[PDB]
Amino acid sequence: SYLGKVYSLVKQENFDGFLKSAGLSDDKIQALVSDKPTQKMEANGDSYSNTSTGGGGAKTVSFKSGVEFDDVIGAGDSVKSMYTVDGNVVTHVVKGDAGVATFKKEYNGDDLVVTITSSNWDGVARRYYKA
Ligand SMILES: CCCCCCCCCCCCCCCC(=O)O
Repeated sequence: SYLGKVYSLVKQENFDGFLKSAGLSDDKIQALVSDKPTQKMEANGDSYSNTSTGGGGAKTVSFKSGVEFDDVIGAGDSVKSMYTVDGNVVTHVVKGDAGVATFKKEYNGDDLVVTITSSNWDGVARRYYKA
């Protein structure tokens, strides 16, 4: 049901904490926390496409479930990303110089909840989006 819908950020918790654990610069942290991103996912048979707007601009990237690839996320951070698509749960594992982070995306109707964990901190961050 989530395919083709645009989800917009409505609220977030502990996101600043998570970014600190990532060792990002203060200006990047400020820009990310102030962003009001949107995201739309599409299925293309063999691959999926994710279109995002906000900080770091507008982009559409394609990927296959289970395959790692070189990527750039956030405000220009270089990482190795790997997404696993399993029904209504999309898990994005990212490996960067700072460590590893997991972004668990759960879709339920018009709501999308993203739970984020990091290898450098014990807190849990949440991003709530609505279509
Ligand atoms: C320990 C982290 C290593 C990788 C570095 C990650 C840098 C963080 C910037 C990522 C923001 C991505 C937005 C979260 C995803 C979502 O909201 O759906």
